[PDB]
Amino acid sequence: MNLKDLLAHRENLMDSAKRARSAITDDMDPADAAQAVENVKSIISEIESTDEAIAARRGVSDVTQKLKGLTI
Repeated sequence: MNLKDLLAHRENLMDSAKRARSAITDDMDPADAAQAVENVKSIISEIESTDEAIAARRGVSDVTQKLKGLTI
């Protein structure tokens, strides 16, 4: 995917991590609550990793454009 897609993707992950943690109300069963927390930690792990993809994409064109400008 391209940058615009990566940003939408990141925001979807953040959105779904939030619907997921909202669902963990303290009237839920301990077993389910523990599983649900496991699922949120996993989605957040993917958010972090997408953040890196975004940083890499932004950085690479920042860098290329600067290399170019330092040539000679």
